[PDB]
Amino acid sequence: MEAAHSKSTEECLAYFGVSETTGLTPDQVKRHLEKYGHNELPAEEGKSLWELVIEQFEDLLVRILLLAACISFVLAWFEEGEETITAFVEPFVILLILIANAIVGVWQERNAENAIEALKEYEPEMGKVYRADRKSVQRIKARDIVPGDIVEVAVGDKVPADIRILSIKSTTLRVDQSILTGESVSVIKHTEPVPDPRAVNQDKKNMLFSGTNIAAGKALGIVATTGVSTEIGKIRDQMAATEQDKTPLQQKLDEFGEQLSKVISLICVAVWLINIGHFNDPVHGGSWIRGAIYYFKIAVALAVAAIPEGLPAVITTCLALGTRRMAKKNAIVRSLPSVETLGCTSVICSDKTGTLTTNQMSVCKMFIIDKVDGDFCSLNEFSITGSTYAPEGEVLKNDKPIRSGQFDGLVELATICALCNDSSLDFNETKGVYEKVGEATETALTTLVEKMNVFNTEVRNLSKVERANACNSVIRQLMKKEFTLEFSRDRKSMSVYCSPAKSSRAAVGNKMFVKGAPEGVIDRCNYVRVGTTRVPMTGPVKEKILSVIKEWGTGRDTLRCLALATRDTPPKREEMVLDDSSRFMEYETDLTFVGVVGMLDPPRKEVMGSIQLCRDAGIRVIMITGDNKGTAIAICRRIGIFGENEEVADRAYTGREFDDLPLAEQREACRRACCFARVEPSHKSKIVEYLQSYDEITAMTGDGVNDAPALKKAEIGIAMGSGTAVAKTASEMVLADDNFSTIVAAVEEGRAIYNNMKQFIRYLISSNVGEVVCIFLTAALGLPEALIPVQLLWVNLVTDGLPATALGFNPPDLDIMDRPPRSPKEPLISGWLFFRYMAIGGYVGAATVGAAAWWFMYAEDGPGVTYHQLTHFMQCTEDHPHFEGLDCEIFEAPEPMTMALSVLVTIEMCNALNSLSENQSLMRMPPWVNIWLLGSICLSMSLHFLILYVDPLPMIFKLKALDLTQWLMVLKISLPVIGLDEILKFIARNYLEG
Ligand SMILES: Nc1ncnc2c1ncn2[C@@H]1O[C@H](COP(=O)(O)OP(=O)(O)CP(=O)(O)O)[C@@H](O)[C@H]1O
Ligand code: ALF
Ligand SMILES: [K+]
Ligand SMILES: [Mg+2]
Repeated sequence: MEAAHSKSTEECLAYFGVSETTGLTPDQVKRHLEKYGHNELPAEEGKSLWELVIEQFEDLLVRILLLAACISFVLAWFEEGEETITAFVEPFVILLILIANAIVGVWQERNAENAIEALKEYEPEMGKVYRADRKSVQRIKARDIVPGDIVEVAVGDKVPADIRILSIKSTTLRVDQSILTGESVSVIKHTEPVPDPRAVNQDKKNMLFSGTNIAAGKALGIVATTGVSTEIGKIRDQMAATEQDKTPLQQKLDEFGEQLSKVISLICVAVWLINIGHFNDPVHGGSWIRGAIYYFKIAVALAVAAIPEGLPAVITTCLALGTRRMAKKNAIVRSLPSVETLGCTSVICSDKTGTLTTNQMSVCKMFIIDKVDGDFCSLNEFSITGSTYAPEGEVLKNDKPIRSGQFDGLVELATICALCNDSSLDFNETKGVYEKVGEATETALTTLVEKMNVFNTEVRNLSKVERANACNSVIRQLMKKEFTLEFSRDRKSMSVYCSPAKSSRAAVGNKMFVKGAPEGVIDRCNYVRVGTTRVPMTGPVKEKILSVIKEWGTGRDTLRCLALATRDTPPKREEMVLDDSSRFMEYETDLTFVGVVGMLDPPRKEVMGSIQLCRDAGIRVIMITGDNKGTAIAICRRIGIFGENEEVADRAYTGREFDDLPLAEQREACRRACCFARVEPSHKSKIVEYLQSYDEITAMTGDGVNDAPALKKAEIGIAMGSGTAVAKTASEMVLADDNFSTIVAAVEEGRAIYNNMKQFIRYLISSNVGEVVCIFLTAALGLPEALIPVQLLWVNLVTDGLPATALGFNPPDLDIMDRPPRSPKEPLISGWLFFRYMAIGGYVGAATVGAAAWWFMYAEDGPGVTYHQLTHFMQCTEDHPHFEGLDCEIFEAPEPMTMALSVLVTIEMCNALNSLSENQSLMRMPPWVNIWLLGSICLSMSLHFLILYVDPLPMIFKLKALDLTQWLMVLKISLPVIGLDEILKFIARNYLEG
């Protein structure tokens, strides 16, 4: 219940009315557990059902094609022709193709693993409370802890609830909140009020947050809030999102099924108009059932003529093709559609630490004293290469490589670094990589001493395992670490009391080695080491030292600095009280200053250039980090988001600063700003939202649990493979190899996928609004149905279905990444591109009804009926308007239908060559490009021939077309299609808008 880190220990103990040393009474626990319920996040239950599919039955590629499957199932129950056997295939292929596409929707969805469940792994099973019914501490179910009870935590513990700290039993309590701030560096807590009620977690140094863990120490607190009323609870709350995914491609293809569905219902009324003559002319009586059999035969034929049944499968294979192409860049795509959505992205938001940077604390600079006399102090300054905990990198003085052992200054530097140091480097043989044991900041020094190798030890021949701590080990064989004076908040340093290992001499080289806050340590330094020599700490020396420290702590190199000193004459081991850290500062006095070191969690090698390339492709990168504004900015300058001398005011905010802007100014601030620093998880998704509120496609890239809300908001969330599992779970792509330059590759991939999707979509629709043309002359002129649905499906699904996907193999438009992101308010079909495929679709429609009308009217071979009133075909019994009796029933012939269809296949093979481009003509551009499009055309017509000259088929379709007959003309009807789209192609490529 409590709403403050801003209250005092007392006011909080007060709020819930509880003794710090006795805890809660069973009475109170009863109440609280009643008022507040249990301490746990609910498990993303929002909505679900085996039923799922029950809702993927909305669009046209359902309802429209669902009638046509029942409307076509009733009609195929009254098929009292002589083909009662080949009857109800239509009902069953409409629904087998409907059950097919639908079941891919679900084996792709029954894959999701929830972030919320990934997130609840940060929930400790047990918690330790002090309650009233016992003197002893009580391990209880962490879910059975209520706001108010006294809680105890220690090293390794996961924090159970959100807790005000009451008492720190240790000399320092170090927490890891990378869960919330995305930095694993240990924050050092305290007890004092944090009075700002608008303080962010980074500020709330007296709180323990549920889900964080104790790096080190022991502490007593009072639970302040539990369950979903916690900071992690807020992360959980923005995970649950009933808001269904509306991908940028998918939506344009959902109101196209909406506008074509209105063309459907409304061209079934456009038939009621030319037909319906039977209320005025057909003498009131002519097989009355023939009306619902005709109106419904060509109703469920306009259904299937219009819809591209093949398209789902084609598309869902253009994606899978790219998904597997991305897989080979170690970009693991999780949601198929998202491979595209990356190309149209205009903004990329990015977590800093572990994403744009390696997240390996690196000492990149260090100095020692060089020369001192009078008013003059020169330093030796170095630089150290390496952005990783691996002992790979070299120490440079003036950009040229040196040996650190050539410098007595560095020998001591290194020593202090090895000994004043609780960390340790470990080579994980499984992951195949060096990892830290300990604080990142201390582990940085470990690695520095390895890299440095001041005793010039032979290390080349060493196993990686053994190379880990090699140089460190040398130094600690030299000096026995006697005991260690732990860091305290008072003195901002720590140190180590050390004895020599070798000397029987009666001369005690006994020594304390100190590191810490540079100001603090330099004050307690009376001397300054100059190699092997010791000289007094004058004021002009202290000034030179303190000056560079000011410089390295602030520039475009904004480093974490640390001073290193030794106490040459330490106290006597038995004069020192190691129980009371308040004493330790005084033992750490009379020091000889040794040198200084600067640290960075450095950028990944390839992040800078990826950023540069993103810029060229017209994409803007934004950093949104829970780390500090100075660090954030200096990384930005290094990866090129800012200029090395750019003045950044107004282009970088902290979470706090952002919050103080009026809501309007905030939304504008996301348009111009690039670092958002010291943010909370919810800042990241607020920002992604403002961005998207300008109808911009935004990606979020990161790796932390604090990244999750924004990984979700963003159109595309992209996780790093070394990141958290929840971040992986929340995103659609994981860069397995942490290669940040693969994101650029993924956008180029997205852009090419789109280009091709639209080129193969034009191809596929032209033969839909081109079969409907044919069903509307096969009906408006009372002609005999030139095509039946079973042929339509097969064609739309397969003959077209193949070269459709060979137009996914279409050569990637080069310079694809020299232009900007397409607009989302971009139309696919244009006022004139519609005029194109409507011009063509129109042609062929006639050309196939005009091959049903050349196996009669000019029927060179079989049953010809020249200029014959094919207004009727029921007329057969009464051969009076037309003589020719005993000829009856040639209208149901297989051959007139074989011609229409083979003309359709042949024209949808030349259309697949005009759709080998857009404006690019086959005149200038060789048709013989895609060896794959050729392969698909052969396979296409090689299957049409398996659909002619084979067993069981041709029976579901129609009788074989003979050479010298139904092919010469199937080919003579086809050719012109090229010329029609080659003149329409001139229209664009000689006098078009451009
Ligand atoms: N084990 C250790 N030995 C020596 N110095 C240490 C240390 N752990 C931390 N430091 C030093 O701690 C000094 C201050 O740490 P502290 O956590 O107390 O908070 P703070 O004063 O840095 C403010 P803030 O958290 O907002 O930046 C740092 O500059 C760091 O150099
Ligand atoms: F790694 Al972060 F904000 F969590 F940069
Ligand atoms: K997402
Ligand atoms: Mg991170």
